[PDB]
Amino acid sequence: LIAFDICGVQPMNSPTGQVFALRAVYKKFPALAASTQTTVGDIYTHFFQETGTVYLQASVQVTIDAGATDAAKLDAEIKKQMEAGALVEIAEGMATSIAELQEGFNGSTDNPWNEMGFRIDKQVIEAKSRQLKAAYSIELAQDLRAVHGMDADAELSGILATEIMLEINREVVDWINYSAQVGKSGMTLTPGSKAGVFDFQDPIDIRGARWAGESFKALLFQIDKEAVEIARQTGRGEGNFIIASRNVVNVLASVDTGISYAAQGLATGFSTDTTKSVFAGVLGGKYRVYIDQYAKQDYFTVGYKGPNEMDAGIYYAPYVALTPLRGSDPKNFQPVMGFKTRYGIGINPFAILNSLGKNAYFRRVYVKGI
Amino acid sequence: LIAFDICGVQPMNSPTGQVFALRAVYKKFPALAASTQTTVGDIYTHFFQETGTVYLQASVQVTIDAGATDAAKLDAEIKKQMEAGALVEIAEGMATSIAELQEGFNGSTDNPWNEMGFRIDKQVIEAKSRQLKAAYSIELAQDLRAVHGMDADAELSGILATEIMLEINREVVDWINYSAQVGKSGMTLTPGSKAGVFDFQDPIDIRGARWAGESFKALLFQIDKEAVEIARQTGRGEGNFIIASRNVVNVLASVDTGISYAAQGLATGFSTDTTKSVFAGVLGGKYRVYIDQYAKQDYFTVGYKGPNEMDAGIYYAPYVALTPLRGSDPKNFQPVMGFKTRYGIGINPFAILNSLGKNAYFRRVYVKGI
Amino acid sequence: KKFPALAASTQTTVGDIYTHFFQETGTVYLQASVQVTIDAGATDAAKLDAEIKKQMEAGALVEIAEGMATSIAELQEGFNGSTDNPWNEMGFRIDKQVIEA
Repeated sequence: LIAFDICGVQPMNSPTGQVFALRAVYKKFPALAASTQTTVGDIYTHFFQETGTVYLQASVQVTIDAGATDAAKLDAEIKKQMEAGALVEIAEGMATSIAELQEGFNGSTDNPWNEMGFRIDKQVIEAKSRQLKAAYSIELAQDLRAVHGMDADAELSGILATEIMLEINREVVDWINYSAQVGKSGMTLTPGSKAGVFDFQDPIDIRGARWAGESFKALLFQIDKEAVEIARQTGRGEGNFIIASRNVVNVLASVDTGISYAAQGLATGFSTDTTKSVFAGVLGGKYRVYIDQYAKQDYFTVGYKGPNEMDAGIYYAPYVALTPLRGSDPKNFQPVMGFKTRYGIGINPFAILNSLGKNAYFRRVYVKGI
Repeated sequence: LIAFDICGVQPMNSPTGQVFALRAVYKKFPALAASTQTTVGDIYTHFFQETGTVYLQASVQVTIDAGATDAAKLDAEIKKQMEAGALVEIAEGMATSIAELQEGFNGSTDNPWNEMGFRIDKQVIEAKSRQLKAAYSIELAQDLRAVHGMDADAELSGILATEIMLEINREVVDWINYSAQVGKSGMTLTPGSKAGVFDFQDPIDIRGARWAGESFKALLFQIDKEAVEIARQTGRGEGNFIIASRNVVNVLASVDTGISYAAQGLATGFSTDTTKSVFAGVLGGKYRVYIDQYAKQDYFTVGYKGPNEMDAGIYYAPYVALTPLRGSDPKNFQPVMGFKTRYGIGINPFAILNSLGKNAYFRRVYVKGI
Repeated sequence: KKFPALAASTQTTVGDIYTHFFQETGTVYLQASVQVTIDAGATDAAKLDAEIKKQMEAGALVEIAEGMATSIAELQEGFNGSTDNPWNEMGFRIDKQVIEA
């Protein structure tokens, strides 16, 4: 039990109630043109008639066809010079490099200090409750005691307590899958991809892989791609843990030999304790990985978690847990037991209106084809 | 954290300020023809109607069909002799052999007491300063202490120190990737490719590699090609390290075991320490590799670093570091923390503006297809 | 402080404050006590004034002037509470004079 290994806890000693989080704050190149005599290392921006522009670095001090007054002719000369390696391209890189040039030369004593670009802020949380009832009967309880000498209600209580703990852990996962951003999107797309869904039977998603062996590894590859996007947006780091369906976990477990575990002492001893509430292990040796036992379809979500409870992107503050209830239902006089909790949750706002599909600490991907 | 692993330092005792760098200095084989009997070990030139010319070494003293007055027939006889192993084709392996022959043969002591390929020189290093301001609210600090017993400002300081360290090493990398020459060019560019970019989905770049598995290895190969170009131009040997985006590093990490840590300690201990500040590992057992945590888009750079600080290709000479700031601003009476540094940087001359796209110690390539 | 104008057809809502400049005797700031539509056919300022006045007579609309400007200022400032840099001074200068005996 306990899903909080992957969220800030920041337990409250009162409801209502608050948590803290490490929220981050958040080029006029010469055009390449006919007759331009390039200079090695310099970058020119060329507009092709098709597909916009490119940024080209001269490796060769070459004049680009002075008679090419026809953009089409110029485009052809450029393509040839590019094929020849005379002109080469790193688009976003070059934009950065010229900015560095400009800023370096434009430096001035002034007062050019920069801020420690983190809002570092707080949110208010109500210790929202959850609860369950035993909904059991005397014929059962009477017989459990009469037949096995069983403590009857005590077991029903143990089941019920387990169930509420599992249900809250499920809720933690549901919130992650609520607030997580759509993965396999934007920066994490393969140009020929299906936008947000990983299909193990699809040559693009599996990157041409053969059999299950490589298709399974290809999923792990997409997972690393997602982990990076988390790092990029959060400014905190690569996703550190994964929540995924039984199908996905079993798939991932088939690779890297010793990443996910069965808690194999279990099978060895003939089901000594199934502990179906725990982390499988560490995926790739890098991601703490847990099974979403209630996965609705089939999926995985990659998330980040630092040692600092303010560095989770999601929080759970267990003010109250397992408070028992006792009574009966006069409609049939059947006995009543139950358990309630109070905790309060929240996320890094990044602006639950601002939570849905917006939380930079998590990327959610739909899985098909297993 | 520091990125000194790949820089010369020669720390300053005064600003402006200077460091030293190892500024570098900066054949008609007789034609094979119809009726000619070859001499074993000798080499002849032959231009085939298709393919063109190669140098052919005789293993057999064979007359090449005196009746082959038809170039097509002559090519055919030669082809047969090649199949026979009588004539074996090589291009530069032979061009050098003839140059060596000629140099030996017409050699004379003369007076070639030429200089080593060096000049050695020095640059003036301005201890450019950088300042980071915590810019935090007192209310936050009060609540962190009041709510969780947190040290607040002390912790904000830890963030601050970390951020300035990150900014400094980030800057070092930005200059590397400004002075680096664009790779996947010249000697390292296949004529049919994309000039400056390695696309993992492109059969030319991936050398026909099957799926992501082999495509990933194909990049590793391109890295060796870039490493060699560095050796060719610098004369100090091949690239020794890699600076690369999180996508590239994760890709490289998928092969050959020792490429990177998995940050397994983090996951193993339940989110203890992400340690995202040090070299990932060694690519192929050859290139010391580290993540550019601020990569703008996706790219990698291969670079050389000698044990002699003067052989780094880039210099960082810390003068002042992590000097703390304490103060406040009465207009809102907010407390102030911050840090100053002074260091100064430089690049092997290769003759800001004087380093852009010129530095042979590094080769930068844009990445697509991950 | 830029109260919404009261106008024909407007359904005023209780507690909300509207501004209305009458053809005669300047303006008022009216707080709805009753949710009500101000004669949608009153496109004639003369009619609109008559309707607003009628609603005022009805007790539907009640005026206070600076008292409401103060409340809306609080509304706005409260919602916009932040650090500009804003600290306010103790509202005193405290000074001295030289006097001969």
